[PDB]
Amino acid sequence: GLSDGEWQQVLNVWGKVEADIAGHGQEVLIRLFTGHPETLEKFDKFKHLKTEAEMKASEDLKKHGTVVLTALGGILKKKGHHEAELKPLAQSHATKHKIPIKYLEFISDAIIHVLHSKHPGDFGADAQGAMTKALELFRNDIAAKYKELGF
Ligand SMILES: O=N[O-]
Repeated sequence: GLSDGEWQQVLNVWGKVEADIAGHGQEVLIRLFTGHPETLEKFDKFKHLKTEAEMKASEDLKKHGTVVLTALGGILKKKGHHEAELKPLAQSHATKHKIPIKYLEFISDAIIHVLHSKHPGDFGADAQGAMTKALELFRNDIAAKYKELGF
């Protein structure tokens, strides 16, 4: 889906995330939950987080942030050749977690937002184009498996 140039940008940007995977993960999930509270309802382990202060204080939210972004980082490093890596996540998110694809669009928007917020002026126009394309590629492939499943 992406040029070599663009994957190079993606993985350069991802270097920022890897310097603090838990901090980026936490902010991504906070941005997701605060912006779209219905998403929090999908996590019976975060459902108790009534306030953003409680979210910020939750070490388990940070932990999940690390899981989510580690899984994404793994995927991104495959530069689109990610069928094996994406399959179980499509299946778990459609069949077990019941996550509509729209919420994957929300978390993609949250990643772009967090990158800007944590790295203002350091996440260039090209970098945003490339990262956006990578996230859409990820979403588009998840969506194909959701359609296979009828979800
Ligand atoms: O936070 N997505 O598992």
